[PDB]
Amino acid sequence: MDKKYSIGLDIGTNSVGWAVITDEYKVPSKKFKVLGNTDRHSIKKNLIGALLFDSGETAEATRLKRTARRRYTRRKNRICYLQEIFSNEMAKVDDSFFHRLEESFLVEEDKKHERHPIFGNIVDEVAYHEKYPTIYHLRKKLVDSTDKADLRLIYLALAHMIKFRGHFLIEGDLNPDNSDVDKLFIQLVQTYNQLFEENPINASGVDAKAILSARLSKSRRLENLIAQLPGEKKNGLFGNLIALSLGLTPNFKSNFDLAEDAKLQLSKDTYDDDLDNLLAQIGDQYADLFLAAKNLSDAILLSDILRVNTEITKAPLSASMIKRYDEHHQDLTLLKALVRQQLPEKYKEIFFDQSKNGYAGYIDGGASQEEFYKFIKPILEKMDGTEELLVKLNREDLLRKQRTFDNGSIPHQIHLGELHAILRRQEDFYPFLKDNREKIEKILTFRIPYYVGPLARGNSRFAWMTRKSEETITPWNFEEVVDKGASAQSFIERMTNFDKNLPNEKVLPKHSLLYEYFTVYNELTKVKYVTEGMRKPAFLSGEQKKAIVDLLFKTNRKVTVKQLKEDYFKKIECFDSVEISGVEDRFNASLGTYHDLLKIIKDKDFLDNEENEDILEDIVLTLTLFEDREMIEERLKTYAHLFDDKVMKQLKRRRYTGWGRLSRKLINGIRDKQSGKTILDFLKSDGFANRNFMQLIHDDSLTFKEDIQKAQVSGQGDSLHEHIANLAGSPAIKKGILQTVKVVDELVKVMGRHKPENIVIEMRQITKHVAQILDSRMNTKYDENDKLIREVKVITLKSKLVSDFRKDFQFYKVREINNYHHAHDAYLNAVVGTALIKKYDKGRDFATVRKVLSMPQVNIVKKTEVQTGGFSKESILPKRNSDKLIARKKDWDPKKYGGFDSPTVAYSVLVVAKVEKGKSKKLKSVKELLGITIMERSSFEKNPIDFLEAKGYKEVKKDLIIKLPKYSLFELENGRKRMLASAGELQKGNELALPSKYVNFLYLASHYEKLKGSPEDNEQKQLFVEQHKHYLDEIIEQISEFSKRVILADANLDKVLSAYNKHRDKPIREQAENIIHLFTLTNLGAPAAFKYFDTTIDRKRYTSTKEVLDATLIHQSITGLYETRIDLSQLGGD
DNA sequence: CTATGAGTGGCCCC
DNA sequence: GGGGCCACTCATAG
RNA sequence: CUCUCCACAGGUUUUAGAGCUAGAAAUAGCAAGUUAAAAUAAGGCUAGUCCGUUAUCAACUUGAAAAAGUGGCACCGAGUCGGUGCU
Repeated sequence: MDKKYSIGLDIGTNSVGWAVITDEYKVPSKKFKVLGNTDRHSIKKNLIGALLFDSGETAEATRLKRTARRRYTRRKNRICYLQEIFSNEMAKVDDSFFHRLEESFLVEEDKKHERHPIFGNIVDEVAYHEKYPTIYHLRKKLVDSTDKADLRLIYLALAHMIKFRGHFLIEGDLNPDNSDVDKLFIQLVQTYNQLFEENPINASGVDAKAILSARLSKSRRLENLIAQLPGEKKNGLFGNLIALSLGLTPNFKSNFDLAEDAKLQLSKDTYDDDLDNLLAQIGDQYADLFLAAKNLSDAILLSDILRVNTEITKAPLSASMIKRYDEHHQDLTLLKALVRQQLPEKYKEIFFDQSKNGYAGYIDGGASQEEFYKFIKPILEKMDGTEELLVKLNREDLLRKQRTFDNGSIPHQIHLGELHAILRRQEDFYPFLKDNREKIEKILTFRIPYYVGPLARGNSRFAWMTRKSEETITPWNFEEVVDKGASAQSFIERMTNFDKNLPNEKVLPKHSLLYEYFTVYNELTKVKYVTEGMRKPAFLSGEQKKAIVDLLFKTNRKVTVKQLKEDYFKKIECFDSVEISGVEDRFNASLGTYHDLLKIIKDKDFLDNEENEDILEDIVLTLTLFEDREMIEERLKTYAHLFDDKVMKQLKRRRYTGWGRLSRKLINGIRDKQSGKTILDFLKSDGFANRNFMQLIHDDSLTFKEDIQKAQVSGQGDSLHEHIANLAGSPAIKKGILQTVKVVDELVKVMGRHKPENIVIEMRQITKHVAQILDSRMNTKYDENDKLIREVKVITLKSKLVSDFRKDFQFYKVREINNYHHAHDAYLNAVVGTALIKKYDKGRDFATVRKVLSMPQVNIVKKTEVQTGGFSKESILPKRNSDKLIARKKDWDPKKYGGFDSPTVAYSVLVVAKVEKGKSKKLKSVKELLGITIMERSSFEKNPIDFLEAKGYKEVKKDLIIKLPKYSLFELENGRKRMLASAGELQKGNELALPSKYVNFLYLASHYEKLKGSPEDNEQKQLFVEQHKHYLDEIIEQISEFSKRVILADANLDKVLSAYNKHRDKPIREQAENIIHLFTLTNLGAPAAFKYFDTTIDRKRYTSTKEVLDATLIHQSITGLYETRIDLSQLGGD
């Protein structure tokens, strides 16, 4: 008989539960054949289990690393270009100079030339370092001196500028006009006034440059600037913005009434993510305010760095850094004198001990500036004459280096100016500098446009550039080889996000005019008004909505309910008293783009004319797509006949960011067949119905739902490769879905290839997508009428049903005991789903469920994965006399140069061969696990025998090489199991099966004061907990027995037992909350540390893999029902 | 008598 | 989080 | 929610920046310290101002791979599954 059955599933991010049940909710048990060379021919297993795997990773880290690699390659290429230019003239001076520069890294033994790179003789090196203690002294010398200079020094300065050319955020020629502190402060005030028109700040008469750039501490400058603004507080939003500009860490919680703390700091690398999180909670209308704050911060940092402005010169940065060097020298001398005079004992700890956070650790060690200031602050306060030193420490200017993290704000125009000054002064003596000045300036300033991408000949999957010819792309002929227009067109066709509602179309910009109209009309659709004499609230009519928009939304950036009441209902419709529902204080929608374009173009008729909609949409799209001003001008050049020069100039400067959620074809592209109206047309006026956006797409009376269903293409989703990205979700859930489909395939295989009646899936639109994926792969029958035959029905259930089922019928869930709960959730999902389907014998069902939940044999499978990723840790360690350091190059011996350490093992291979041991070089047969690291994987797979022979293994048996990826399972005596974490470490592999009564007791005792139910039920549960306190002893006894049997952690187990007796009088709730922590000792996976009351139990690591070389290797399928057991003790025998 | 492997504790991770 | 590595002490064993 | 591009500032590593005096040496005292070069996943051939950390992967047979194929059923029970019966 064909047993009708269903497959229940519980898809997660790290686990994929699965279970097979019959019509009676019983999980069948079948006897499975076991292959391999062991005596166990057959094993009986229950058809229930769970699959565990590592979480999926997103491509963010790989993308960052790839971008970094490209940056490094292109910087190397710039230096190569400069050396190519200088190559001809350098040979006449010192031909080996470029070789000596390249070989500076090597030790004296590996150097082919003289060890001094610049001049090659020690006298000239000493003279150079005495005359130019830093590179900035040389830079100032070249900028200022008219005398003929040495060509090597010119190359050094030019290469130092080109290699560290600074940021590109400031756009266009010039710089001092954009760098005004006053200008950006005025812009910030204007932005704040625009966002907070009700509370304008009068910034007139405020000398922002004098206050913000003065030599005071950050808090003092903040307070001084606030004091000049009447009515303002240092705790206000503007005060917090100024503090953020000055480099402090203000809290925005009070200014936005947020639940959690909102602290931002521009110096932190995570500023972008925190700002995105803050904007997602406060709204994206404040992005311009934070951009203005960042710009003001950059201006402040530049004014702090380029202190020297009075003296007439053309290299301000060089003079500023020389000034910092002089200040550091003076303060160091003063500090040495004072410390020697007053604290002779601490002189060594400050100036000699590199392990401390003193000056010695600040310079020769790894101490940063913050740690150095922390270490030096208390010492100065204990000494006399340190007033000025304390002031500088409060200013963060004491003993300050030149190459610090502050230099991230210096524009590339300053470096370009210094480069131009050098090239102008020194070209009189060296003709090739004069002939190549433009080339060097281009090499410094040329930046590959972000819309051209990698410059590949097709052999890169990331490239979209189109080539006019086949010449090599250099900074000087980029424009002649690359077609910038075609590249931009390809970049638009590739980048733009596809709409989710209509997959083929492209979403509109978030600031698009049509999008703003759509939002305004959607919000106005559900507005109700109540006037005197009206029995029920009424919706706004189409003419009413149009009048409201024209009178308020086209005149005010933000419109509130009170404004509507006093401006439209009263002034226009003569309603003295009106009540409005659906909007509390203000409308979220706003015609911000409309107001900006009215400010720029200054033609309201042009904006309100529907004939001009396409032009405005294209202008907004062009502004949102691109950032380079050349493209912005080029694309807008088609509209030059419609606007004057000033309007076009103002349009060129306006920029937009972000994309919306809906496409133009969805809103105003598709039309209802019966009426011809779009979604926007119905939003403007729908008569008495007044349907909103969601209603329009779901109303069966309109063709919108049919068109959405037709345009959207039901695809394979996951389980078809290169088509998974078509689905929408995190990569981890995609991995879970793929594993789920594989599990379903193997389960159908096991049960005699009869497809299940039902497939209950549990994890919303992603669940539905999974549903049609499994439906498509399940049903393969087409009738003559083309209707699908529903042999398999996929049902999706909410987790709340299962939660109520657990809490109501005492099938309590405790996560910490073991990983059995995944399979149990899957089984309960299946039971509930089948019950509801049968709707559309309580005692027997309850007994069956309780019996199934108490089964100790559950097929937990840990998915074996061949590790990939970084070769080793990214820290470069100092040289050591150790053989575990990895060379960074082929010819860089780690004993001399240091290098990477801690490589990651891809997989281990069992090696049966003979190795020479001892000084006698005697051949001895050995059998061990050898770890094949990720770096060596390709070489191993290319020729395993040669790779093993290179490691000293001789007489290698090729047939006995066994591939053992991570989490390979070995079975040892008394059922003890260990999973291979790496070639030199193991993991726990056994699962504790507590009886259900202990699980219920622990669940009730842990939530003793947190039960959610009727008071009588809570009293009953408390009484039950108090009655069965002796279960604590039984739980401890079972933990001890299981540990002694399979864990073998005698020391830690004794510690736990001793601590248990110590706190036996503790409250029962605390005892349960602490015992639940004890199961970290027995949980599957890597050992972990845990706290039992006040006692911390350190983790027990299994650092020996010799014990598994004589155990039973188990190859488990994805479900674990099919397995092949290999007894390694029979391999390698004599 | 000294060279070799075996476990335990602690530090470390752009 | 969890695997790698080093220093110290212990067992081994020619 | 996901994917992609262009740049910046650091940081680490080795070398260069002549250490002096008293002392046979161990060592003690003193002087100095702020910068630069090179590398930043080993490398690869398709030789590009390209690619190299995402995704996928139990065992056996066919293959280069994609990919395909390989493992009887019913009942009574449960400490990681056991027993009984038919084929």
